[PDB]
Amino acid sequence: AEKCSACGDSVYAAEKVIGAGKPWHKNCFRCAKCGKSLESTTLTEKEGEIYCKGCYAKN
Ligand SMILES: [Zn+2]
Ligand SMILES: [Zn+2]
Repeated sequence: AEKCSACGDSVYAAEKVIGAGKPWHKNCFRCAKCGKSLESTTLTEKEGEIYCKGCYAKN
């Protein structure tokens, strides 16, 4: 449950940002549209990867 599928390492508890279930490290949170740093309020994440909210702001 508590695992970052990006680096393959497991997550801590009070660090990793959760994208509704699927937990990823703060550093491992990289967009799938543009591919930059991301750590939002709402945060965008689809069932096709994890994105930056900035991508949808532009789009
Ligand atoms: Zn990670
Ligand atoms: Zn992006």
